[PDB]
Amino acid sequence: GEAPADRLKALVDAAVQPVMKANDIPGLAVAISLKGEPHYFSYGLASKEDGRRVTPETLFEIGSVSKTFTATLAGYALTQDKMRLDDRASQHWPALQGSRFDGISLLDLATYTAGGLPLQFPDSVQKDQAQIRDYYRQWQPTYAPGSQRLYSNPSIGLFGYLAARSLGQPFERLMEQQVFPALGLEQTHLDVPEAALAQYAQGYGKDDRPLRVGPGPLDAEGYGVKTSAADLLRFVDANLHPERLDRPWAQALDATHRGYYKVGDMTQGLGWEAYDWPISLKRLQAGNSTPMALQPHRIARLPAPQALEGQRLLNKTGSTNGFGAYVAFVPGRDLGLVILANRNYPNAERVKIAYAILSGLEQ
Ligand SMILES: *[B]([O])([O])C1=[C][C]=[C][C]=[C]1
Ligand SMILES: [Cl-]
Repeated sequence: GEAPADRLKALVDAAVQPVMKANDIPGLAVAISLKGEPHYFSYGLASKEDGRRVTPETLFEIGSVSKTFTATLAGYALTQDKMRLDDRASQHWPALQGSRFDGISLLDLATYTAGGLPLQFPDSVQKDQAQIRDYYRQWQPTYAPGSQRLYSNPSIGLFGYLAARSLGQPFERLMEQQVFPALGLEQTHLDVPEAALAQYAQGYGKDDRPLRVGPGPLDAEGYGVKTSAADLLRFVDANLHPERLDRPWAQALDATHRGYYKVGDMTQGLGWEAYDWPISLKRLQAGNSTPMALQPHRIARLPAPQALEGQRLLNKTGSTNGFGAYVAFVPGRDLGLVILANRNYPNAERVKIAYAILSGLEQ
């Protein structure tokens, strides 16, 4: 019958439409993986000025969802024995020898516990190798490495940069030429080709100022991916079924499904952040709140890394000045969701859409 497809469209429309109106989101793409099948729902405008509609092939900036791609490259380096999580950061970049990175692990960098690396590089650090080098050489922890989580682009950015160094190649080249092809992603870019530019949505900020992300230090590692809802769902499906990939890449994905500590209801992996499932909407919002993102939190370290599988929801938010993304999946239910928008609208609202959909797929 037409009942199941009708029900799914009604569910997704009911979740998305009010949130788009309430947050003045010009365009939004949803992709859902359910029972081994993909479903796409596209809303609104990729560009208001030229009237181009969003489709499942529209490219959006995913911001910090890129950190899960970075984590996957690191997982490849780890499981190929090029680095270990307990390595000191300065073991992988001679410029860092003699700095405080002699006493900071790769795990600390990956999971934001290096001791207070800030949310963003300061504005004094441009996209320039020497400036980035000098920034890390001079940086000193505010508190002991391993003790407090402070969500940070320079932290996990350095993790990605060092993973690339451990592999002997630039980060951007490894992602383009090795990671994206291994994952079957042909509509996923760090640097959008001219031939794909017509698919790149406009981002919108205050007064509908147009915002596509400009260059910044460790942008590729931290926030550089532009992808479609369909390709990002392919990446979620790879995460749901790592065993379907060639074994080196299966292991790389599995490395991103291991939790190291808890803060509140959240268990922190490499890139992915996990919750028990079911959990209340308010708690999932709180785990993705502004205080969680902006304030230091003492961690509760696990005695052994925990498998992020089964009755859990793995997620990641991502933002740029013009865009707001959210991805979530439930390993033990073979359920995946991507929500890509061309306004940076609050995480609470992204989670509201997702929760309504995921809860309605449960019921
Ligand atoms: B991410 O979208 O959460 C992000 C964090 C810091 C700097 C850039 C991106
Ligand atoms: Cl930054």
